[PDB]
Amino acid sequence: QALLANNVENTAKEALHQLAYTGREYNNIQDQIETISDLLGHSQSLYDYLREPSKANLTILENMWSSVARNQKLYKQIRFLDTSGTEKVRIKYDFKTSIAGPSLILRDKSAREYFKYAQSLDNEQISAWGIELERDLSPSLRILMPISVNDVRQGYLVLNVDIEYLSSLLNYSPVRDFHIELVKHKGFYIASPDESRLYGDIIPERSQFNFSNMYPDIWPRVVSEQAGYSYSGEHLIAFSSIKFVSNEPLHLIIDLSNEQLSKRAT
Ligand SMILES: [Mg+2]
Repeated sequence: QALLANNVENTAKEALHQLAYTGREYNNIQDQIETISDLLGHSQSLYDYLREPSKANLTILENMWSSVARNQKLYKQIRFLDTSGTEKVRIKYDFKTSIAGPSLILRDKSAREYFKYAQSLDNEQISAWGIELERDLSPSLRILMPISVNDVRQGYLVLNVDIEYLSSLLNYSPVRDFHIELVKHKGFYIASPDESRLYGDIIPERSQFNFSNMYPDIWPRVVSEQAGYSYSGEHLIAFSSIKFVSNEPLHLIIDLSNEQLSKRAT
């Protein structure tokens, strides 16, 4: 188990360095997310609002959270729901135009599953809920944190991290020309140069786009090992798993076909 092919073994090696780097970047972003959650969780404006919910105390909150959105760029939406799950503050940011602002539409959401999940969470504990889409293509990871003042719960931070954004920010290495795809633990893709294979567990006509079923022999290593590669004699597949805000493993993949293994130089 180790020979080989020289040109192809070199490539994998480089592929693995790339996954080491980009993985580390992901770590940072996720730590950024938790950091921001705490600040947001402790922001003054929030406290002031929490005790005295005027429209003057709101306005300052909103203004504040909107500067965070417009400054951090990676949050599609930032929200406080009360202990009863009513959105009291709902900020949206759009990195295409880069305006952050308060919504006027507030909704009860104590129906939705993720809120109940939110429930079963310790004060100040940050976990991630699944991945969501928009229309009907724009996806977002959803992050949750129960918030309390003097171990007395008050409401819930909910974040929507823009995966389309991260993805175009982390997933292509121009020096090395490697696309890093993102594959969830369930086997479905949430990022790829190839758009048609995305979200097979949301879009039923994509359901065959699952790693366990596209690469039956490799999937198992990807699942149980922290990093490595494998050649199936059609594709070389290099992988390394990280933890991203949940502690659901997320698998970063570099995947090259035989044809692509035509690696020259410029
Ligand atoms: Mg880069």
